[PDB]
Amino acid sequence: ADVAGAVIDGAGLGFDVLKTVLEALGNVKRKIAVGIDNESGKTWTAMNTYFRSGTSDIVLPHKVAHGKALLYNGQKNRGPVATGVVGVIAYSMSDGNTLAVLFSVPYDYNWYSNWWNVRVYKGQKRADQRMYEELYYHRSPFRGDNGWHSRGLGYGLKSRGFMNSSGHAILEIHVTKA
Repeated sequence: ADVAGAVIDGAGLGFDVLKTVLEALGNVKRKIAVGIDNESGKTWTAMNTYFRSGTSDIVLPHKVAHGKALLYNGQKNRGPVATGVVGVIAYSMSDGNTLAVLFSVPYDYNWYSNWWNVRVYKGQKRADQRMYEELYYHRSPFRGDNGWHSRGLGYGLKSRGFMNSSGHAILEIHVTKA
């Protein structure tokens, strides 16, 4: 499938798959399509998504092996309420560690910006408010600046990712052998 909760070939992850993933969400003021290429050489297994704000109806794809990409999405809570969609995704890796990805898509764009983060934690750590705090404040994430950002993760891995500035967000990340 080309759709949300699917695992695909890494080579197949591009803006076009994500664009459609995002439009399938219908018309909502805040939404994000995420995709993550696994080139780490480690096999990833899903733990969870902590939503600080927002929800998703997607089952976080369970098994992403080397060379496969996962597709995900989230939207803001239904109703007039003004909140974005802000979260952290946590996969366990075959090396005994945790890949954690942060995404923040805000409501009030006067005050806030789009942000994303990629970090490797030691051991198996499920995502919680605690981890969101670290990824968003203390770890100096990347602004969705409409630009590509690469940073080393440790553990022989590095991350390459892109995020737009809009409230309909596309986040494309590539984890690769360093």
